[PDB]
Amino acid sequence: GPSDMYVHVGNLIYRNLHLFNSEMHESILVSYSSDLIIYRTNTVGDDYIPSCDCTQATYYCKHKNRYFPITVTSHDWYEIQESEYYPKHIQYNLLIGEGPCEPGDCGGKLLCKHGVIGIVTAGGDNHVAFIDLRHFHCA
Ligand SMILES: [Zn+2]
Repeated sequence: GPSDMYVHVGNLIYRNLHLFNSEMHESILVSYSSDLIIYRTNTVGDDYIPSCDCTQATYYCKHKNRYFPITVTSHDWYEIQESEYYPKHIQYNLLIGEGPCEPGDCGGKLLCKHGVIGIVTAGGDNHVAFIDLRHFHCA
């Protein structure tokens, strides 16, 4: 659903590594540099990760409990200021754009007209960053 804070495609669940990492040894894929973890699940999800290059997007902002349109820009990597879960660091495979973000917002879905392309991973001042999931799926 629109409010689910993760992506569920077939039997794969995509989530923020910093909010998983507990059963990390049971996961199927981990990208430490991208705050991403993927694992097998027993139910089938209906999300779909496309392989487009869209920048016209929309995302779920948990603390506002609503969706916001957003224009995102790709970044192979980018500096990310310290937080409550990650200290100052460079993160990779990002999508950034302007919009609200507060602690607890990670996992929120970012979608383009084709499907889900990311999940919230970080928030700065007036900007929000997402993991570009298109980079972890075969076309
Ligand atoms: Zn698209």
